[PDB]
Amino acid sequence: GTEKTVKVIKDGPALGLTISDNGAGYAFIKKIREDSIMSRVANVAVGDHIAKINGTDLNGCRHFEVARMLKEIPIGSEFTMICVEPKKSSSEA
Repeated sequence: GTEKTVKVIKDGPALGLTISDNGAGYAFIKKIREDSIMSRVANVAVGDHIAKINGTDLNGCRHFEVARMLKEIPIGSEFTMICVEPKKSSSEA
């Protein structure tokens, strides 16, 4: 449930994301391509749910709708995204 605000420059036509969904909830990041725009984004990771793009609420949206919104961003443009991490195990030391 950790929300993260992302600000990205879309310098080419491909961000490096593969986005999926399980039929409900938020779409999520299934893959981030090595050496891509999104691989270089400090606070985004495989498994993150995409909650908003440019302030637009994407709850309930399918992977093709979320990907369409990213693909429609003009090249050269900056954009924001709110990603939410799933609750996964960790260890303290």
